Order: sequence, then structure tokens, then C-alpha cells
Amino acid sequence: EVANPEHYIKHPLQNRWALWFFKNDKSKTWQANLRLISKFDTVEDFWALYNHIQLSSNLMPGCDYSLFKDGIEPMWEDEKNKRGGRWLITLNKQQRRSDLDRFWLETLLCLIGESFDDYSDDVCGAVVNVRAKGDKIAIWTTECENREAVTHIGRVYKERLGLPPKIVIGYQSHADTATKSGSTTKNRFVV
Ligand SMILES: C[n+]1cn([C@@H]2O[C@H](COP(=O)(O)OP(=O)(O)OP(=O)(O)OC[C@H]3O[C@@H](n4cnc5c(N)ncnc54)[C@H](O)[C@@H]3O)[C@@H](O)[C@H]2O)c2nc(N)[nH]c(=O)c21
Repeated sequence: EVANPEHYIKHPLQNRWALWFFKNDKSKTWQANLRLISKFDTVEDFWALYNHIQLSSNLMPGCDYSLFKDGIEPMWEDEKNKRGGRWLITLNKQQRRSDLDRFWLETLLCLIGESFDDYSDDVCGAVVNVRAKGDKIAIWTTECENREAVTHIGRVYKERLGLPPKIVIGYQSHADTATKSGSTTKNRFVV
């Protein structure tokens, strides 16, 4: 003889997530400008957070928002990111108005909804970069050598965002990040 949980319990998410903010400051290290906002693990708590913060579209150029599974820091050095990479979405200046905010929300929902099904374990989180030269959004995965998982995640993500199918996107390995003044990171896969 107990109350029906459907009438009062919050709707749980498979994982607990953490949202981070990056504030641009040249006089300090990258890590020093990165700070945690808060965490949540239910549908209700996700909306409570999203509804009171600024849309990416309104942030000052140079700042970022990052949503990662609790325990995984949004940086290359992390145990779960060092051997991984990211599927990169490169937006033009006009998309700041038309697609940035809509794309970022769909990205958030793809993560907390575990929309990559059988390859959910390879997903680490996502990052949106607000920049004057052109905004960027990316989904980070844990292992660049897991071809099956990486290509499936890329396909689903591209489909969910809904941009024209003829547009190809690439996946970059973090370890491959350019360090030689005169080169640029190449793509491991494309979908
Ligand atoms: C995600 N992330 C970014 N930075 C730092 O932030 C910078 C700007 O990275 P951004 O992702 O916010 O990208 P942004 O749009 O602001 O602009 P941008 O692409 O122009 O610059 C990064 C790129 O510059 C190039 N680069 C940096 N240093 C060198 C170098 N010595 N030689 C050749 N290319 C370089 C690379 O292609 C690199 O991917 C990086 O160059 C790096 O110091 C990080 N540092 C640590 N330690 N861990 C991280 O996880 C991290």
C-alpha cells in the first residue's frame, strides 16, 4: 500500500551529466578559464538548468558550453578522451541566427536521451564554441580506433541534426592535433 511512483518521482536519465562554461582570458591558462556550472540526472532537472541560462547565440565570442558525462572532464588530457576524437560541425556566420541554437539543443537531447543506442558507451560529451570567425559544435567519443562505433555515431548525429545529406563532415583524432606551425589536423573518417 504505497503511492504510485508515476505520480511523484522525477523521470531518470541513464547517466548523470555535467555542464561547463569557458570564459576567454589570454592572461590565464586554458584550464584556468574552464569552470563547472552544475550537474543533473533527471529530465526535470535538465530543463530547470537549460531554461535559466543564456542561449549559445547570446554568449560573448570566445566562450564555450560543454556537456560531459559526470566524471569526464571536457579536455583532451582526460583518461576517457586522450585516445579519442570528435565529429566536427562547422557553421558559417549566417548559421549563428538560423541553426546554432537549434543544433545545440538537438545535440543535448541526443546525449541525455542515449540516442546512439548500442554505441552509447563510446560517447563522452559535446562542445559548442561561439566564435566570430564561425561557430562550431562537436560530439566527442572515447576511442578513434573503434571504426564501427565512430561511424555509426556520426551517421545518426548527422541525420538527427537534419542538414542537407550531401554535406560531408569529418572525425578528427585528438592526438593528431597540429603542433607544427604549418600543418592542420586531418580526418580519420567521413560520413
Ligand atoms: C579543447 N581544447 C582547447 N585548448 C586550447 O585552446 C586553443 C584554441 O582551441 P579551441 O578549440 O577553443 O579552438 P578555437 O576556435 O578557439 O580556435 P582555433 O581553432 O583557431 O585554434 C586551435 C588550433 O590551432 C592549431 N595550433 C595550436 N598550437 C599550434 C602549434 N604549435 N602548431 C601548429 N598548429 C597549432 C591547431 O590546428 C589547433 O587545433 C588550443 O590551441 C589550445 O591551446 C585546449 N588545451 C588543453 N590543454 N586541453 C584541451 O582539451 C583544449
